[PDB]
Amino acid sequence: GRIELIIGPMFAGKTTELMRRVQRHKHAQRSCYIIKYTGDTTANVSVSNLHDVGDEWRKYDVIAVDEGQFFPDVAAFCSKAADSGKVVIVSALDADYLQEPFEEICLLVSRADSVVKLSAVCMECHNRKASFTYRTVKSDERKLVGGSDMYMSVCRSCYETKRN
Amino acid sequence: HGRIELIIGPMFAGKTTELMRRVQRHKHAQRSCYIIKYTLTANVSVSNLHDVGDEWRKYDVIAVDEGQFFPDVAAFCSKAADSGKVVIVSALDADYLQEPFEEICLLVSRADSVVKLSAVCMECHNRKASFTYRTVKSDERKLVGGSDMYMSVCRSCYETKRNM
Amino acid sequence: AHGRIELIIGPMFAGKTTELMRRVQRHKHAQRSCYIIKYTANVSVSNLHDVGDEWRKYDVIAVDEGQFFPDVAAFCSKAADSGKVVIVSALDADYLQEPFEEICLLVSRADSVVKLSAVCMECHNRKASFTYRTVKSDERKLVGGSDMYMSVCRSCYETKR
Amino acid sequence: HGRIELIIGPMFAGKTTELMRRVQRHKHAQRSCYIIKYTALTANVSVSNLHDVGDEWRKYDVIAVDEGQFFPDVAAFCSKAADSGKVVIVSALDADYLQEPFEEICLLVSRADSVVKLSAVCMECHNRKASFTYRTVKSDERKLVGGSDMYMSVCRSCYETKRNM
Ligand SMILES: CC1CN([C@H]2C[C@H](O)[C@@H](COP(=O)(O)O)O2)C(=O)NC1=O
Ligand SMILES: CC1CN([C@H]2C[C@H](O)[C@@H](COP(=O)(O)O)O2)C(=O)NC1=O
Ligand SMILES: CC1CN([C@H]2C[C@H](O)[C@@H](COP(=O)(O)O)O2)C(=O)NC1=O
Ligand SMILES: CC1CN([C@H]2C[C@H](O)[C@@H](COP(=O)(O)O)O2)C(=O)NC1=O
Ligand SMILES: [Zn+2]
Ligand SMILES: [Zn+2]
Ligand SMILES: [Zn+2]
Ligand SMILES: [Zn+2]
Repeated sequence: GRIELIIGPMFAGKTTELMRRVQRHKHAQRSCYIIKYTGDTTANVSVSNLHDVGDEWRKYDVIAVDEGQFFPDVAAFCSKAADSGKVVIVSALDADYLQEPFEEICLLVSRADSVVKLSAVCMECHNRKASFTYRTVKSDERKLVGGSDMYMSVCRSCYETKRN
Repeated sequence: HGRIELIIGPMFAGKTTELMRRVQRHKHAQRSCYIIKYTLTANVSVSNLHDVGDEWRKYDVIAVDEGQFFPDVAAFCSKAADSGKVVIVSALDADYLQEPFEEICLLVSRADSVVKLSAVCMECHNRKASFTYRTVKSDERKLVGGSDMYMSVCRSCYETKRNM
Repeated sequence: AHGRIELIIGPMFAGKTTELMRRVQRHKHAQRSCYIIKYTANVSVSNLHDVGDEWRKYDVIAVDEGQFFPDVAAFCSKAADSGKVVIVSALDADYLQEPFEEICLLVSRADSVVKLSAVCMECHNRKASFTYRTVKSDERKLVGGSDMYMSVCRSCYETKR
Repeated sequence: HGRIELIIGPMFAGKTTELMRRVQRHKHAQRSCYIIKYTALTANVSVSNLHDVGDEWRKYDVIAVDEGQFFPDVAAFCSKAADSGKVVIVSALDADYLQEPFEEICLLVSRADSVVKLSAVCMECHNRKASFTYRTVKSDERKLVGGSDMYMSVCRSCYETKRNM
């Protein structure tokens, strides 16, 4: 596509997939510009929103955005870039720890040529595919950067049990 | 082992065909399927999913066609999947203005599986199409019809056909 | 991911033919011409040589039940080299879990390969990637449906052996 | 609940990346993974054929085989492992530089629960998906280990044009 979107819960390998795709384009001598979030820990810039990238991205064939849920203007950015002929690849969570959608990523679903939702493996039961991220630490902050020390991926029934 | 599977994409992408392909697979394994449309294999047409009542509980698989028309689809699918049903939904992710059907987006975040199909561009005939363009003048977001009122188009065709 | 040769495989009752048709319908809707070949536009033949050159007038060529045609790889390659979108639905494996060599060859020549699954008709609980023959017969080709075959998961296939 | 998953496609399609993506998923769920290359615990081994791995693989939940086309006995190995309840994941070329199949990988297709054929991007025209590997050095050895110094991935028409010479 022109906008390709990779979603799924944490630990599903979304970033790995993003990089797999970028690497394919790099082997064909296509120029890739990789955008990461400031906060999150193959890169080009780290920013807190996509406005701050300015116009540098126009010099490249492929634009990759990692952790798309953190950028509040991601839909507009991707559309602008794709209209300028760029292949835009975005990796992002579709859902927060409360199973509520990141509205901006949803909007991207509707504008995307390609949408792939990856799965993880349930870290609780170890037996099923996992489509949900459960927060293991008490915090009401929606944006809380961290890894397996603060989150685990779970299947539907594990998510319910743990919520109780 | 309930689950939610979601099939999205623009019109003429064969979403309904895919829904039926999946249902047929379960039917061959003697699993009971209940098919809901917007007005054992059981069939019913309703205007909202509340109106289906509890009949669906007697079945292994629940299929919902044209999910964008049901305003309570997310809740329904979650209830059914929590009761152990395999729930399969076919739906438009985007309206004719490229805006998301908010309820289907919510379903993306709750789904075990998400597949976004493409159509073929009906304007240029040369590219994959991820968008639906309305060919008749009307501002009603809900307007039931086929190729007499809509065509599927690629990204650039959608832009050019919008400007004229 | 589509292409010039697209291949759809999997066991019986996986909906391969349905998927083939889904893809054909997409093209038809974009006013592309489609020629549909079945085993003994539309035509039924016993091998693809017998179709002659009629296929050249069409944008898309669809072959259903590809495992039955002994020359399918060559046909698909000729057609795809002539600019056709070639879509083939076929069993990858026979009832003894042995490959249909001509397909497995196509795999290597295909732009796109999708292996569909069925639902296990024995345990009713798991995805099925194998076809088990339920009637006694040693003919590798034996045309029929759920009266002669069922699709099964790996462990059911073993146990039923 | 053993299974065989097969990842195929031409060179530079990210097959090995995908293999590792899948392994990493299992690792995060504390499943043990044993990774076999050609010559929660993750074990690694390099061998020239799969007989040489012996029985160590039985201690693990997931078995991953990279570069499957190099192992002449891969089908039998995967089937044995999957029958013992292992999740077996294989990354391999389906086709050689002459577009001929690796027969053993084809056999695996027929035994696999899952088959995914990845594509690369055409390194010649830069404009299309690539499903074929073209060898850029003169050699008749079917096995010739190397990277972009000896191979490029190409689309169908580029493969044809390049072959004409
Ligand atoms: C589930 C999460 C995750 N996160 C964070 C944790 C990680 O830093 C990041 C997920 O990275 P990933 O897309 O899995 O490579 O987002 C939230 O801020 N809110 C949530 O509700
Ligand atoms: C693009 C559309 C389509 N529709 C309607 C027309 C069709 O009856 C139906 C699409 O059927 P489908 O989901 O493609 O099997 O949705 C809308 O109401 N609003 C839109 O914006
Ligand atoms: C499993 C089979 C099935 N068949 C036949 C039975 C059906 O006529 C056909 C099924 O193809 P389909 O799955 O519909 O595309 O193939 C064989 O000839 N040999 C086998 O080993
Ligand atoms: C196309 C090839 C490639 N090769 C080699 C080059 C690499 O070492 C390896 C492929 O790596 P890959 O499966 O992409 O991780 O196989 C052959 O020996 N013969 C062929 O015909
Ligand atoms: Zn679980
Ligand atoms: Zn177009
Ligand atoms: Zn079974
Ligand atoms: Zn090319």
